[PDB]
This record gives sequence, C-alpha cells and structure tokens, in this order.
Amino acid sequence: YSLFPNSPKWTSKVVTYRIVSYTRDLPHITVDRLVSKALNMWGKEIPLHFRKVVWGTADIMIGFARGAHGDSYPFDGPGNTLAHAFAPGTGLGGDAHFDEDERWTDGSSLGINFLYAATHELGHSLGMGHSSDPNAVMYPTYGNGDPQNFKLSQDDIKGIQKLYGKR
Ligand SMILES: CC(C)C[C@H](CS(C)(=N)=N)C(=O)N[C@H]1Cc2cn(c3ccccc23)CCCCCCNC1=O
Ligand SMILES: [Ca+2]
Ligand SMILES: [Ca+2]
Ligand SMILES: [Zn+2]
Ligand SMILES: [Zn+2]
Repeated sequence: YSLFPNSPKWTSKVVTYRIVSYTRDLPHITVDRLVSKALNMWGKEIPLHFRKVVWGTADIMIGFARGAHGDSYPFDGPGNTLAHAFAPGTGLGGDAHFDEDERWTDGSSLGINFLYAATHELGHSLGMGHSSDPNAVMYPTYGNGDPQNFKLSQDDIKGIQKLYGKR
C-alpha cells in the first residue's frame, strides 16, 4: 500500500458525506446503499464513523458528472478514467466523482460495478494511495479479480489501519 504525501487523513471522529448527484443507470436507493456499503468496508477496520447529510457541505461530497465539471479534471467519455477522488482536506479534498459516461451497474449487468469503484474511490477519500498488489482494491486498474465477489485485501487493511489505527 502507499498513503498520500504528508499522509493527510480525517482527524474528526465522524466524517460526513453527501451524495450531490445521481447516475441515470441505477436507482437512487441503490447508489445510497452501495456508498454506505463501500464506506463500511473501510470503517469496519478503523475508528472513524460516517454520517450522510442531504444538504450543505459534507466532508465527502459524492457526485456523477460527464466531461468538464468545475474541478479542472474533466472526465473523458466512456472508458479510460472511470472516476477520481481527492485526498482528505477542506473543499474538494476528500470528494469523489464518478464518470457518468460510464455504464454503472450493481453487478447484475454488463458495465462498471459501482460498489467496487466506490470502495476504491472512497479509499482515496480516506487517504489511501495506489497499491502495487494486483489483488488489492487500491490497485490502479479495474478488472483483475472479480468485481462481484471481493473484499479488502490484507494490503488495503494494513494501509487504512496504519493511517487511522485499528478498531
Ligand atoms: C480502479 C478503478 C475503480 C478506478 C480508477 C479511478 S482512479 C483515477 N481514482 N485511480 C480508474 O479509472 N482506473 C482506470 C485506469 C485506466 C486503465 N486503462 C486506461 C487507459 C487510459 C486511461 C486510464 C486507464 C486501460 C483500460 C481502460 C479501460 C477502463 C478501465 N479504467 C481503469 O481501470
Ligand atoms: Ca470535501
Ligand atoms: Ca471515462
Ligand atoms: Zn472531478
Ligand atoms: Zn485510484
């Protein structure tokens, strides 16, 4: 595993998040469930707790967008970059954006598995960098293992716990 330079991390006991926009590919209820699932995958290993808010600012702002969307990291259409997240910090820090030009799926269809993509992106939102281990969720490319049957690897757990300590 690798953390970000200067290992930024959330210092609060609870970190909020808010889904600002949704994808046309899934029901809104599924995205909400999958984001909670993804945050819990990491939360289970550490002292943090998460709370969803539906208005204003949240530490982790989540949204779907196609093309240019304000932050100077335009999406590129179907394929290639699927999504991108930023290291913990104020403003854009900690946010996670998903390329709406992708065909998002809960796993029952062809497309990009949103639970897997959200686990990777929220890993970045928490301060995780990329792993060299092809089996890790934090590996840079999609598809090595099985998007429909996966869990954090020992490498991902070692990294998140180094950053925030064990629960
Ligand atoms: C790990 C994921 C959940 C999310 C990451 C998000 S990121 C930014 N936060 N590390 C991602 O988008 N990875 C790209 C990386 C990537 C793979 N290729 C690319 C060709 C061009 C540009 C990027 C890529 C070659 C094949 C392209 C096919 C599309 C699959 N794309 C990827 O796997
Ligand atoms: Ca933020
Ligand atoms: Ca894309
Ligand atoms: Zn963005
Ligand atoms: Zn990544």
